[PDB]
Amino acid sequence: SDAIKMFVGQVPRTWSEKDLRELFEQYGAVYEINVLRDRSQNPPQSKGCCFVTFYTRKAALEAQNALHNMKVLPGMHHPIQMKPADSEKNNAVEDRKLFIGMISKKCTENDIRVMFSSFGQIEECRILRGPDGLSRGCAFVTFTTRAMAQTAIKAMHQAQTMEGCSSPMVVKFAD
RNA sequence: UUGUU
Repeated sequence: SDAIKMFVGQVPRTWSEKDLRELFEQYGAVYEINVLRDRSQNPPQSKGCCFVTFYTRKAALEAQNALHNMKVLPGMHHPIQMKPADSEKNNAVEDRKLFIGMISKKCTENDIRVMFSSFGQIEECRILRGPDGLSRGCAFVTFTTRAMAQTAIKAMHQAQTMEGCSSPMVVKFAD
């Protein structure tokens, strides 16, 4: 597939980029390797992990299947751990999710879904509830794209006041 | 009691 950067743990601290390139190129064409380093004192030192960027997702997956939880590198007591790098995380849910405040305590997950469905696809919707299942009068709504979240905000923030609520509905990005 | 993942 398209290019992807993988995070790899349980790499010997003594290994350099050259050693890693050789390992990974068995599975696919590597774009570039970056050993994570600690420069807190002299000399800089490997943190025992690296980033490897493959040209294709297919290559990354094949390396993962071959290595992750499978191959134990020299001196290690645990096998390679391999997963997409944090830098590759894209639609963080955190930046797609709305806090909805000042909703009626009678409001159901379905009610909220229905109120906010016109603005996009809702991947998740949860009413916050206390111990006795009583609504805390708020919800989280996750859209699939933050863009749909921003649109719901503009349209729905303080647009109405619901039953029993002291102020209009609150619609904003969640903490 | 405006209650946040």
